Amino acid sequence: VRTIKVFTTVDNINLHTQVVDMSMTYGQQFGPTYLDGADVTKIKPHNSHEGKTFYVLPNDDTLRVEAFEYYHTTDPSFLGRYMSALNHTKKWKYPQVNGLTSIKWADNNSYLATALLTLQQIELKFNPPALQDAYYRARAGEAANFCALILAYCNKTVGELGDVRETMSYLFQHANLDSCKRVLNVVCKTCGQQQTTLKGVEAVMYMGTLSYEQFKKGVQIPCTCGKQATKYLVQQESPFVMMSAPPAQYELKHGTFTCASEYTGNYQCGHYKHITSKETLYCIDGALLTKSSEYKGPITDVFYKENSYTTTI
Ligand SMILES: [Cl-]
Ligand SMILES: [Zn+2]
Repeated sequence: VRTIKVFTTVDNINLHTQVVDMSMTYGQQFGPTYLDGADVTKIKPHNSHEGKTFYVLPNDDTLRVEAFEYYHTTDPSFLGRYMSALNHTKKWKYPQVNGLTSIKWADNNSYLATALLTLQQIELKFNPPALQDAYYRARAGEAANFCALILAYCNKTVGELGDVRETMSYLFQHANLDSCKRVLNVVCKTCGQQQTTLKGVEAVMYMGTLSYEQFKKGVQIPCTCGKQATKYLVQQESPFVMMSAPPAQYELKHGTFTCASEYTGNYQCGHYKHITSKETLYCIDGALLTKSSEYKGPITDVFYKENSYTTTI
């Protein structure tokens, strides 16, 4: 009977001393077992494993609490999905493009590249320590844990088509957006005026128009009575807003916005590019960089900087 000492963990901070029998698999001893994303469930302990840290599933009460405190989930499959993703994302390249961490194209990750690029241009603090820790490493160029977490939080596998608006929506649920406030006003000529106050995630996202200006002036929407009503922004308190719409030809003017997502293709299949406004317009497509004075393209998402807005109307 040969034994080695290893450490189990769910958070890669708190370690649990285990003595493993080298005659049985990790699976027979701990259940599903991963070594930096690699599934070692059906492998037997090698000598070179002595003193290494394995991720295991939260199989007792201490690990359930460690896992919850670090990731803010009790989804039974979360760590499996994280590990499975990490195994791929640690193989991706993360070049610095114009001082932002991007991702070299692989495994249909264009929506993640534009998400990662967007997150480095907006004021956002994550609540789950997993996201805080991984984001800090992502800003510095080691984005593999962050990208695998986005996949695990969003319940996406590597290779699956993602939507940038849906992805941002999940990440925003795990961000401190409690100070964010939006007041809308809906004028129908029959039904009269109706104010609505939105907080948190619903205060920074809108689907229907790409234009922050048009949202301030009013957009037409159908009222329950059947008339077109005008919905306009009365008050905005957020460090950013995100305007989203189905992809349409739209002209981005330098200095009028922070960054945007371009989508070419259809519902089922397509590609994202990222446009950022700096000294001029840069298009980032994974590792690729071009610039222009003006940009026209099928835009789906535009991010604007904000502090406080109050309507004059
Ligand atoms: Cl742990
Ligand atoms: Zn009405």
